[PDB]
Amino acid sequence: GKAGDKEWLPVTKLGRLVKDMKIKSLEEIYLFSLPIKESEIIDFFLGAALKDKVLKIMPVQKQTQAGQRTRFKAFVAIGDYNGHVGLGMKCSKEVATAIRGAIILAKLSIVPVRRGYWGNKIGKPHTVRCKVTGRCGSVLVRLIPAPRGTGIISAPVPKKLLLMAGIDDCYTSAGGCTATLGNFAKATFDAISKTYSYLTPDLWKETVFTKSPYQEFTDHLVKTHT
RNA sequence: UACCUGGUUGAUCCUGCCAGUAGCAUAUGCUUGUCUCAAAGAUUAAGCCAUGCAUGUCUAAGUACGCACGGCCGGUACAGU
Repeated sequence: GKAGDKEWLPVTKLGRLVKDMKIKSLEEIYLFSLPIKESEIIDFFLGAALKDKVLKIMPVQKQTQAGQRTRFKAFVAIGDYNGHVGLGMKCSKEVATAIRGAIILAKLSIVPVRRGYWGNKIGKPHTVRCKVTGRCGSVLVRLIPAPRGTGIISAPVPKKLLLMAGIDDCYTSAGGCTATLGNFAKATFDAISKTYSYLTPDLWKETVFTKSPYQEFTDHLVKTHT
């Protein structure tokens, strides 16, 4: 060879524990609900199963005395089929740059989904935990559980997101405008997010509590480290 | 298969209709090699009709002098068909 690599040097505390390798799953991060700020952290644990699916590339434009001025705004989905999905929108003066700007922003906003069973257990979840909703500006979706082998029955736009989530079988119902897909996709994304925030009788058992990764590994975060 | 997509603006988010989509049954266009199943003058004029046909029927057992046939030998109630 004659060419090295050097990629990523964290300037963030959370980034430093991952690069020095003390955190070894996303599940640690999420349990303390820490901010994520660097898009390499997510792409280190994953990035070996993340795909992108560019939904729309939509023009928008404002008005000035010299005429039109046009910016391109594109939406880009991201997700592995193991239950982590995310979504981002971004705009720029040119097309390709806006797409690549959206793939970064989408990595940042990745969240987990909680899957469950129709009513009888047989191992390996296949549907949504419970009947949930999510609204974004008078578009809404109502993800309703479904038995095995019925597939995802939805419009083409949410059929992307739910498929990327790894949710196998679902029924949906929409209300209001859905031709303004920027709302429609965010409303789907809203619905899948709420799954872990829905309290179920399962979760009534008490959580132990444990000290933060920041707390326990603080001796490695002070030597010269950020 | 518990589903949507295009269109009011310089641009955005709504309200709302229009158009797109699929099945079903009537008509119609164009095209048609083999097999099984088969709906068919209802929609309008319960308007009008040539011609042909669509309800007849006898057992040992209601009535046989058909001069019909037959008999064989006829008639005494009197054969058989």
